[PDB]
Amino acid sequence: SLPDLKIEKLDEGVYVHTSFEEVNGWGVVPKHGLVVLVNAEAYLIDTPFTAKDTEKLVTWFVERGYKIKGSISSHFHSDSTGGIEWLNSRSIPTYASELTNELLKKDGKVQATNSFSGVNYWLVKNKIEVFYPGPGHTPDNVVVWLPERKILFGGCFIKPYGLGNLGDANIEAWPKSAKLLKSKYGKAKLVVPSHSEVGDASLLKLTLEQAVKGLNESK
Ligand SMILES: Nc1nc(C(=O)O)c(CCc2ccccc2)s1
Ligand SMILES: [Zn+2]
Ligand SMILES: [Zn+2]
Repeated sequence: SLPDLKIEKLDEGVYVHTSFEEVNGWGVVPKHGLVVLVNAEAYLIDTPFTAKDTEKLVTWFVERGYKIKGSISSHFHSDSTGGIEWLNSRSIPTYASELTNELLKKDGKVQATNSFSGVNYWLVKNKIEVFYPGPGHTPDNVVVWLPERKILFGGCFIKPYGLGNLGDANIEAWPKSAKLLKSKYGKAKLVVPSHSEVGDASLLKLTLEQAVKGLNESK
């Protein structure tokens, strides 16, 4: 029924994986994550929704010679974490913030095997950075920065045309978090949202506008 998992080169050593779900009320929702190649190793930036799509994604790269060295989930929702259970089962290291794992635990979900905390975290020193801007889409949302190509993966926090599911959002904090993200990452060449097309740094401004507007609307 749905379109198939898509894998497409974004930049040198950077691929976008897109998986799909049909959500009641929203229609067909694409979900973007990244695969980042460092030498002969691959790192997943968010998992697809399902174990099946995660297995497809991993084997696409294995079959091309890359070893999967780990995955990082940008927040606790299943469009970022759905694949952790399968990855653990393959002894592929999974990473999430401490806050994300606590939210998984509390949601009754399997957690990543490695956790980190703090505002900045190197998944791979000088190549794959994780940054916590503050709460917005969810309390735990982090973003991932790739310094060489200046690519920002913004996950479900980057929401340039509407905020999406607010079930777990903190709309009071989201404009401060987004303003912080915009100042820190305005030099990004590419910004990759979870659910909308890749754009440039202006997606950070659009997200701040959507956050402010959403705060104002709620009064
Ligand atoms: N897996 C899903 N995540 C979200 C989310 O908000 O992150 C969904 C809501 C659909 C939507 C996505 C983007 C903009 C507007 C609406 S569905
Ligand atoms: Zn989410
Ligand atoms: Zn989402």
